[PDB]
Amino acid sequence: SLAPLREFITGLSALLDEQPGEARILREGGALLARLVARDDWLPDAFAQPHPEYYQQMLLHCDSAERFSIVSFVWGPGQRTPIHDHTVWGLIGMLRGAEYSQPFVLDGSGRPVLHGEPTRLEPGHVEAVSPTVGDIHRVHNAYDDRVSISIHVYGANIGGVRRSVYTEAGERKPFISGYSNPYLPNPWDRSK
Ligand SMILES: [Fe+3]
Repeated sequence: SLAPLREFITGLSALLDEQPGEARILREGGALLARLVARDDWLPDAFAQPHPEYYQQMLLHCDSAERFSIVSFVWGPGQRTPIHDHTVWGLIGMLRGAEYSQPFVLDGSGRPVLHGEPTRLEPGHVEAVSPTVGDIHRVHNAYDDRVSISIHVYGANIGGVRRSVYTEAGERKPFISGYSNPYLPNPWDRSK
């Protein structure tokens, strides 16, 4: 039941064991994640509950060597992120509902400016971020009336990464996201 999550963890671990370049991580990791979010039959309800004020970032798994971490992002109705970056590679897989992602780039003085049209991420689909491919964005729930969920995989313990968020007026601030959950799931019991 949690087996798809275990299979993703061990599949991604095997991929990263090969010391791949980022481009291959995003592509072949992207396919691994799309397989995980293709069927919505594994995420326990406890990791899908929204918070009335804040979007939830629930850690599902962190790699011992901190090569990656997996998070359930639970969007309450109409919720959105600030503009922010990541500083490491990231893959976002849509599980439930949908989200819009808007790219930003920094201008001459380091302020974020709109870059292009936003994209809509649908269930089963995956999108990448990184310093290389485009790292700064704002994401929001495509729905103002229901919960959406995406599964995020980052090339570090994301809850510990020192990165940047932008204020509403467009100033840069240091940012460490942390996690909402004291408890992680247990996908490791192979006794049954
Ligand atoms: Fe992000």
